[PDB]
Amino acid sequence: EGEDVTLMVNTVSSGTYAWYSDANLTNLVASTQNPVISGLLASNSPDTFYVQVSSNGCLSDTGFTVVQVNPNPAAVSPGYTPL
Amino acid sequence: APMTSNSGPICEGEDVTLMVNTVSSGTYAWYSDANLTNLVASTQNPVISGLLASNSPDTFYVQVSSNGCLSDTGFTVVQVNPNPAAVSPGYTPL
Repeated sequence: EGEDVTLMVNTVSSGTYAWYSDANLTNLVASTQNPVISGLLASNSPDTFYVQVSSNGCLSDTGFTVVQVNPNPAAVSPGYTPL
Repeated sequence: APMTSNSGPICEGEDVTLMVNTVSSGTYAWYSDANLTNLVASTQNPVISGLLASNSPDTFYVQVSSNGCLSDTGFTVVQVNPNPAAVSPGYTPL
């Protein structure tokens, strides 16, 4: 958490690319071969994204990556012996 | 209708990325109205600076101007976050 994730489509030199947060086509989160998603939480650590290469007058299948978001370790409260 | 999107919530003082799904057809246009008025952005991924939480649901309208063709009017809503009040700290006289 606090780091961004590179998300990727194999280079398909056919058309435009699309990414969606659903398995369906909803709120395009990324529209390119190598977009980066910021703001993901470990509260949803298996974050699945769906992949569609929009070729010229053609739409490809719906591939899916899963982003693994790592929980941030708890804050530390250090101390010392009075001296 | 070109799928529309934007960045998540933006604090006053921060800028917002605004987005049109990549439509490799022509030029892009954004307007502050639902109508065609004062083009604020003319590309797939423009950034708007200067938005206020005084108008926190700021709706923008989306038109992909293809070659000799104009697409529908998509709409994103930018969520602008109010800035917390200033703090006036103090201390015990010592």
